[PDB]
Amino acid sequence: MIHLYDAKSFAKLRAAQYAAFHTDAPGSWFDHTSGVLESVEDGTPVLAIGVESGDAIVFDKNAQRIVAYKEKSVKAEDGSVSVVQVENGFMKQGHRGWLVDLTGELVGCSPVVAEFGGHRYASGMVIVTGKGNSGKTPLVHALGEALGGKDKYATVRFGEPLSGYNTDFNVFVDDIARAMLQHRVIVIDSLKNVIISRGAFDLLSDIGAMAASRGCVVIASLNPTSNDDKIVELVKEASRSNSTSLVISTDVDGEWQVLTRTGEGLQRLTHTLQTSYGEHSVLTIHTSQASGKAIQTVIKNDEL
Amino acid sequence: MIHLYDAKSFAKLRAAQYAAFHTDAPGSWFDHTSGVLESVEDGTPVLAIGVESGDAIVFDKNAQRIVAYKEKSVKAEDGSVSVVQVENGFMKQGHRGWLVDLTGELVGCSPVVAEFGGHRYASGMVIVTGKGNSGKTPLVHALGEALGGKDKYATVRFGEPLSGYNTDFNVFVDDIARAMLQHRVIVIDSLKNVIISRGAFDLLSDIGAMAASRGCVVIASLNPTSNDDKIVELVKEASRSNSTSLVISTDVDGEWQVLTRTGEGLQRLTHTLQTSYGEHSVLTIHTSQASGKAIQTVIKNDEL
Amino acid sequence: MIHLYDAKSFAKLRAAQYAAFHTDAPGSWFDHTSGVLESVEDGTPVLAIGVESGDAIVFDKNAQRIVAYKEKSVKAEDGSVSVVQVENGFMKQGHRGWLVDLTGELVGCSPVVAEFGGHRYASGMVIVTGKGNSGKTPLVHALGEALGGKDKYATVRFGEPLSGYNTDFNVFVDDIARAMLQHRVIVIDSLKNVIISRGAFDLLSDIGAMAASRGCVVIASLNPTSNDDKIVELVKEASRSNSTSLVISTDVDGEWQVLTRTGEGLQRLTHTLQTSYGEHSVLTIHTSQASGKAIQTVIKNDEL
Amino acid sequence: MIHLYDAKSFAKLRAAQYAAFHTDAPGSWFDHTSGVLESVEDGTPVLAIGVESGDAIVFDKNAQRIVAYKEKSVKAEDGSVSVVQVENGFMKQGHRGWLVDLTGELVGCSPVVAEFGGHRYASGMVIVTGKGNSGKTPLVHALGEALGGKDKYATVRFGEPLSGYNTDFNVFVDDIARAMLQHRVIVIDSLKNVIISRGAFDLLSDIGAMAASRGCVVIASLNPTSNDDKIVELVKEASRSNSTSLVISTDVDGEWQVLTRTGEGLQRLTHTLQTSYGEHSVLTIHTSQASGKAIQTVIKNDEL
Amino acid sequence: MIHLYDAKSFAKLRAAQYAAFHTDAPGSWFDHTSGVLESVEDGTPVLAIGVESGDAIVFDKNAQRIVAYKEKSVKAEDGSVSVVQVENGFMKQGHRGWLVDLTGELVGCSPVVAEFGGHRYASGMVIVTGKGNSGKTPLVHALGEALGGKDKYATVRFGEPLSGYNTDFNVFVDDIARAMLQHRVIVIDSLKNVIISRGAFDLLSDIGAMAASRGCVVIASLNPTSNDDKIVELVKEASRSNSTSLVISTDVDGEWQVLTRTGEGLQRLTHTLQTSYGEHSVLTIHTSQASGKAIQTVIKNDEL
Amino acid sequence: MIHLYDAKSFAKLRAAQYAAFHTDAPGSWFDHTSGVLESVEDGTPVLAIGVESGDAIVFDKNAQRIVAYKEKSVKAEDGSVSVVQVENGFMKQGHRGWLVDLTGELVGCSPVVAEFGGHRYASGMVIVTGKGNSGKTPLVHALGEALGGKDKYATVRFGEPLSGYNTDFNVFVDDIARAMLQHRVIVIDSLKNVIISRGAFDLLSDIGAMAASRGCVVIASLNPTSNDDKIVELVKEASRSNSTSLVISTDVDGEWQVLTRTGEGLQRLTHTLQTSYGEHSVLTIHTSQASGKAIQTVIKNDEL
Ligand SMILES: Nc1ncnc2c1ncn2[C@@H]1O[C@H](COP(=O)(O)CP(=O)(O)OP(=O)(O)O)[C@@H](O)[C@H]1O
Ligand SMILES: Nc1ncnc2c1ncn2[C@@H]1O[C@H](COP(=O)(O)CP(=O)(O)OP(=O)(O)O)[C@@H](O)[C@H]1O
Ligand SMILES: Nc1ncnc2c1ncn2[C@@H]1O[C@H](COP(=O)(O)CP(=O)(O)OP(=O)(O)O)[C@@H](O)[C@H]1O
Ligand SMILES: Nc1ncnc2c1ncn2[C@@H]1O[C@H](COP(=O)(O)CP(=O)(O)OP(=O)(O)O)[C@@H](O)[C@H]1O
Ligand SMILES: Nc1ncnc2c1ncn2[C@@H]1O[C@H](COP(=O)(O)CP(=O)(O)OP(=O)(O)O)[C@@H](O)[C@H]1O
Ligand SMILES: Nc1ncnc2c1ncn2[C@@H]1O[C@H](COP(=O)(O)CP(=O)(O)OP(=O)(O)O)[C@@H](O)[C@H]1O
Ligand SMILES: [Mn+2]
Ligand SMILES: [Mn+2]
Ligand SMILES: [Mn+2]
Ligand SMILES: [Mn+2]
Ligand SMILES: [Mn+2]
Ligand SMILES: [Mn+2]
Repeated sequence: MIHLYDAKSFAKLRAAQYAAFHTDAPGSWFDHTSGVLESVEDGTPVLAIGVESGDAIVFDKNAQRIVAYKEKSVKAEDGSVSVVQVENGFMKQGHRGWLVDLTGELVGCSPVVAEFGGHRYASGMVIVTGKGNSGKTPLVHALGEALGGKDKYATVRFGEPLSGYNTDFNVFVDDIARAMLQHRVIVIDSLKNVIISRGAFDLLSDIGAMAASRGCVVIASLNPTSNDDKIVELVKEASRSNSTSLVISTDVDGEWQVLTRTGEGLQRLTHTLQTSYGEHSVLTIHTSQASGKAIQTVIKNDEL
Repeated sequence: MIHLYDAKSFAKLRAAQYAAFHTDAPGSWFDHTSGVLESVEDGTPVLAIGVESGDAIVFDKNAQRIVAYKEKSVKAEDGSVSVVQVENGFMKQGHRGWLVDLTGELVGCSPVVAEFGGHRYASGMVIVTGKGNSGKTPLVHALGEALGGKDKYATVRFGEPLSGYNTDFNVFVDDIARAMLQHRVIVIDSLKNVIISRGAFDLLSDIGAMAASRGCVVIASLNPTSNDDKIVELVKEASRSNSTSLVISTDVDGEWQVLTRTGEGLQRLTHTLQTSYGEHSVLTIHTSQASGKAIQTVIKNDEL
Repeated sequence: MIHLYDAKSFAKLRAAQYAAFHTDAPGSWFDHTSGVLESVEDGTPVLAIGVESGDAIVFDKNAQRIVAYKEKSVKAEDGSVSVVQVENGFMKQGHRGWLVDLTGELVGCSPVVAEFGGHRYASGMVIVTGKGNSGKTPLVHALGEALGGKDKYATVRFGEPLSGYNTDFNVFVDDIARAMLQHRVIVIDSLKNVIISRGAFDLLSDIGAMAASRGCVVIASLNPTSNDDKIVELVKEASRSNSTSLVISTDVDGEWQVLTRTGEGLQRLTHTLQTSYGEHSVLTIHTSQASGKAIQTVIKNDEL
Repeated sequence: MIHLYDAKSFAKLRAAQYAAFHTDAPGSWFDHTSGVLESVEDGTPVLAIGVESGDAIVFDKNAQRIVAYKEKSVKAEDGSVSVVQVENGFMKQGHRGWLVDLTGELVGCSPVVAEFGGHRYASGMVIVTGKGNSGKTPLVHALGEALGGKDKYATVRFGEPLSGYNTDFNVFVDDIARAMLQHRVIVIDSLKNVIISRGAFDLLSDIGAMAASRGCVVIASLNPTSNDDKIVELVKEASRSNSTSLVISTDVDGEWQVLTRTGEGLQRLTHTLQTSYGEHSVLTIHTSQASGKAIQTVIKNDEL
Repeated sequence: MIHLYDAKSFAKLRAAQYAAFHTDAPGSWFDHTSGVLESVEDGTPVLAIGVESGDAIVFDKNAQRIVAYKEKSVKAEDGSVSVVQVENGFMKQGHRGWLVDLTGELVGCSPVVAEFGGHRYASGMVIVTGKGNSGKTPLVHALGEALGGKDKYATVRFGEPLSGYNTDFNVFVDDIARAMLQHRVIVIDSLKNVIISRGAFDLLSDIGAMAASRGCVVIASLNPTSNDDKIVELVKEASRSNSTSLVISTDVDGEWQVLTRTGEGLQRLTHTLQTSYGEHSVLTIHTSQASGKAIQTVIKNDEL
Repeated sequence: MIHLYDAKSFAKLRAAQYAAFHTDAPGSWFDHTSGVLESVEDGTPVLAIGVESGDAIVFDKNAQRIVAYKEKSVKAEDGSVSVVQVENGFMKQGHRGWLVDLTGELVGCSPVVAEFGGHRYASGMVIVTGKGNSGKTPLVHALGEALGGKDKYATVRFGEPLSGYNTDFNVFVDDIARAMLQHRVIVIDSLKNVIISRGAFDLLSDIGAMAASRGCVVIASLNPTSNDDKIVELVKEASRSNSTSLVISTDVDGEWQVLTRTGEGLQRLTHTLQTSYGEHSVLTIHTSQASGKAIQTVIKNDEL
């Protein structure tokens, strides 16, 4: 909805967003939204996501698709009205994204999803990319495990010429919706095939906001390597504008840079990561600040 | 509609447009149009804005969507006829924009929306953009608070990978329409995702006139940073031709340049702004002229 | 229709075309076509113009839209047949342009529309463009007042982020049609937003011929400023091929060059204009020649 | 249809094509096809041409459109079958071009349309183009008059911002079809607006074959001047591949080069033309050989 | 269908493909397939070729179009099922190409179509192209006569601005289909207008296999001369990948190079041709080896 | 489906993937999946593959198309639901790929398909490409025979102007589906014509995963040779991202480099092959390693 502010309320909003990242208990936001989702009326539409054609499919709190749901409106605070209607498995009325309010007046946050090795990590979308020899697949799994902490992480596999990999986009959005509805830490191996159809465009522009709203983190690998400025710029734009955080390789093998948006209008943070391989390519991230706009685009050049 | 002029009536118009900006009491035009809107028959269509597909949705004076409205024509002064009809939630007949006359013979103005720190600010669309380290989000909010003055400003959020952010274009135009119907100072955080569908194109070409006609100001952030001459030029065109005013960052951190179109055929004005950060990234614009066409394009180069 | 010629009849045509610009009394053609339009049967379709979609709308002699008109054919001189039919507000059968014969055998002219400061001006489409500090909006209004002479000029406003400006293309063509049906001197402020849909393309290729046939002049502002060779070349093509005349700014502030097509196969004329500003940006054109094809393209370079 | 040959019959075919240009009486072919067209059953479809949409319209021998014609087939020599069917004014079955046989076994000719100033001119399509100061419009009319000889020439006007000019493509194809059905010498002023829709593409690829089959000549002006390699190459291709002859200006004002395809597999001929202006821009071509492929493309460079 | 191989059966295949070109009696494959076609049930579909839209038309063994044919399946050797159905003149079910097995287990051949002047020529598609003064039209006809030998060659004419030339793509595919069903040596004059619609694309990718399967040769002229890397590369690809053989002009007038693919996985052969002109441009090819991949692309450079 | 992991279960997966290539008995996975397919209920859909349009066709365990199959769902482990439905020959509900579970929790593998000359080869999609004189057709057939070992390899022929070659994309996918359903070693000759329609794009992004899941190897020839960065880059992307393995030619004639993806997140291996020709172009691969990301793109440069 729209929000109204004066100096006082805006100052309070910024203090709260700052806290959502810096001081809140890691993963508390996810716990809170999990509570909101489970308290919802059974059969109630909670999430809509775009399939390949640009049409949207809808899920309930248990990640089951809702095929038919007769028109039902809800008047918001600002006086606006939200309407949801599902027919023959497709959203007839409504919008893409969360169909129920998880945030409230608290918008524009990057809820801390976890703390690891002395650093806090934001929820939302994290894109892992870069050129060079440092492997991305091993990195997303190590990050997924590290941020999962006590919890297991969920893995969504898509578009790789390996066994058991789904290559159908519509099955992919189904997997993603189920993952965000049920887990705090999600790994997506290969955004490459989405990088273009309407659904693909919708996903890139929607996923970060969906995850951040839920308080879950989606770690997605994206390879730039494709000297075709048409696609390469799309990679830089996705990394620049649709990612809540960015994890990119450097000149030194095994070393990565983490760039994190800490909230609406807040400063981006950066820290480095050292890693090493053990048996069968299992990667481990070793354990034992503010970056400017210019520095940010400097890292973006790396992918050219 | 169309207007006829001879030397005398043209001179009066220019004198009137000149006063609408330079001498009228700040915000007086918004108050005047609020009165025109509230005098409209209940349920009467007053605003039509395009959704993603290119179709248009219609609202009444209370920002409520009209789903059905049987054909109804009106003959204007120049003998032209306006016809409005709404079926199944979409305009079957009519045009995008204000569906009632808010201006009359007084057209081509940039009504003063507010006065702050010794400067008059124009209603209409203001694009906040540029390259460098100066933050746009903190700036749009400080501007919103400064121009709101005694009134709260309205914030429309869209397309950011942060908690509670809407990413559905159709919800966005709904928020925008409601905001212009009810508030004088509006902040849109991130036009980035509009910059392309029919609705997006309609928005860019319509918002400035809609706001200027209402007497409200829409302060929208736009980031150029995207070395892709296809989009970067679309940003320069939007900053050049779709904005009533432009606020762009300079070589000096915290410093901004304001460029204002003061009316139809009138000169553009320019002034600088110094700013500083307080706690939690809350920005403050410090308190205590004519610019040629060439100087204008010089500022436009900054975005490359 | 098609016309047949031998050397004698061809020479006669050229002599008449030459006269239609050089010696006919200024504005006489407009008066003549006004008489033809008024002698038409009531309810008779006289003008069809394309809307955004590419479909066309129809008007009668009083600039009122015709919504229903059953099939009706008319056999011309060359034996050809013209058929007009209107159904549900749109032309079902017919063509875009004048639906009645305003010219007869006298085609290929640039009928003198007015005389001012010692120079004859041609009816048709006049594009006011160029780069630099000289302002186009003040110029088009000054030209409109000067060529109006004893008569008021009509102003069509479109696509500018100023108050009361329509931004809907279909309302725009309705405004243009009404203008050409009722006035000799017409100003269009901002052809920018048309420069692309089927209707926009239709307007650019049709308006020049429609105005010239009527004997009215349409003075339209068009800004090249947009370093995107895709659009900048479209601007040069409109100025070169869809304009009866061109008014472009020069190296000296306040000075403009007028380039006029005097008739089919005839030479282009050129003269200069000096201007100055008075109060409230009201511009005045001071009072007190054959140019070749190469000199013409040279001027076209100015827009790059 | 398809034709079968052995050395003897091929040699005879080439001798006959050579004669169709070099020794046949100028204009005899047109006279012969005129005879074939007039002997056709009344109401019989003789010509189909594509309108803007790509659909085709059909005419009878008197240039009147056939709106309904029930399926009717004809078995050719090679055993193939030709079918023509018209419904609601559009060809349901058939092909674009002549619907009746005018040539016979004699195909691949450039029938001499006229002789003037000691040179024979081919029927088919002649494109007049080039850069520089030599005027094209005056040239097509002078050529039209010269080749008309004792007969008047027909003029098709399209796409110019001058009075009485049709700018509707469908009216244009109607004018052209009528012209080819009724006259040996045809002038088309401005192919510019066709240079893109389906009908436009169909016209460029069909007109030369239609005219050559009829034995009439279509003199079309085409301006290259448009530094946009997308369109400029289209101009060179139209001049290179869709023109039976080419008339292009040179370095010397008033002088032109004529390049003529003399038949299938035969050599291209070239000759120069000197011209001068009299009153009101009426051009006169003064009165009192084989060119190679390489030389041909050298002339094509002129348009860049 | 699909074929299975082990070292032995693969060796036999290669020996068989090798003989199909090197030792079989010239034209014996065409005779063999004529026999297969004539043994087909009357009215049975034998060939489907794509028209402009992408749809396909079907012919029987006598080159007559089939308009209606109720579904009829056939199980092949590999267990695959072929189904054919024709409704309202268009294939409702089936595939493009030969609808009956003409080859069997003997696939991947370039059957010798004829022997002339001491050289064996392959059936399939032969593209005659190149730059320079050597004429293609005279060459395709001389080749047609030379390879026809005791038989007349068939000539399919398309897209030239000459008398009696068809310019309708659908008539063209009809002529081609008939020609391949009835003659061994076919000449297509001007593939230029195909070089793009679905039908055009289908033709380029299908004709070579269709001819090679039949045992007939299609000799098609193609002109590169069109400095537009978009089309020029389409010509090099067609010459490289869609042609069974290539005949290209050299630096010396009258001299040509012949490049022949001799079979699947077999080496390409090359030989030169000297030619001279007789009367009326009738060309004569004078009478009285292996080439690597790199040499091949070297010849391909000639077209730039 | 989606899978959850902790450090322990992740390590187990990597160990299994590693083994699936390095130590499992060659071809054992294919045998295992053959057993899964045969234990399926008769009439059960097991594979869906996209046709040209983008629609998909379905096959049962015996490679026979299923035309009608009423809705039928299956709930998986992650709680997800799979639904298959076939109507009028096309999938109404389902996804492309394997419609039954061949892998289970064991995903992300490159199952060893065979061992030859001391090297293990991975199942999945293998692209044979490169520039230079080394021939691809002889190589793919030699690789097919070598990896077939005791078994015959299957050959799918497509898009070559040689006898008996199918050129219809829909027949091609039918051939591929049948091949993967029935054989461990498959050769596709000429992926060239797919390199673009929806089905072609579907095949490129799906075949690798389909083959790997089955444990069969698809060896496909692909020629880069086509200096058109639009296609040449598509060739590099297919080799880089849609290939399980890559076989590319080098600077030395007859020598090839094999680059193998050994499993998800595992290292790529590389070895060289020497070859020689025998009679009739029958190629023989002579008998008697970790490569980095950078070394990989280096090899990719070879195709420019
Ligand atoms: N033990 C080890 N030592 C060094 N590198 C290793 C390794 N085990 C795995 N790797 C690296 O892991 C990397 C990633 O594997 P891949 O499946 O190629 C995903 P990626 O390369 O990160 O992204 P991509 O598939 O989009 O190119 C490879 O570069 C591989 O070399
Ligand atoms: N205390 C502080 N001192 C200096 N800069 C601060 C600051 N607090 C916030 N900022 C700046 O606020 C800026 C804007 O926040 P962001 O959310 O990135 C919007 P933006 O960068 O202006 O536009 P964008 O999101 O389209 O790129 C950041 O660049 C950050 O550096
Ligand atoms: N008193 C004055 N002295 C000098 N210039 C004046 C002036 N009053 C107005 N102008 C000029 O009037 C010009 C035109 O006004 P604008 O609204 O910018 C239309 P334009 O610039 O002609 O075309 P545009 O809006 O497409 O760029 C401005 O450039 C302004 O400098
Ligand atoms: N008396 C004369 N002396 C020299 N040139 C003359 C002339 N009379 C007419 N012309 C030339 O006639 C030419 C053609 O007139 P136009 O209407 O511009 C057709 P064009 O220029 O040939 O093609 P175009 O309209 O596509 O550019 C102009 O260049 C004009 O200068
Ligand atoms: N007696 C002769 N001596 C030399 N050349 C001759 C000739 N008779 C004909 N020619 C050549 O025959 C050639 C071919 O005729 P055209 O109809 O132009 C087909 P092309 O030029 O080979 O291909 P194209 O039409 O696609 O450009 C011409 O270039 C002409 O020079
Ligand atoms: N005995 C032999 N000695 C050397 N090379 C041979 C040979 N027999 C066949 N070849 C080579 O086999 C190669 C491949 O045959 P082609 O049909 O051209 C398929 P390709 O070249 O691999 O891919 P392509 O058709 O996409 O270009 C040819 O380049 C030919 O030189
Ligand atoms: Mn990876
Ligand atoms: Mn921002
Ligand atoms: Mn202006
Ligand atoms: Mn002209
Ligand atoms: Mn030719
Ligand atoms: Mn090959």
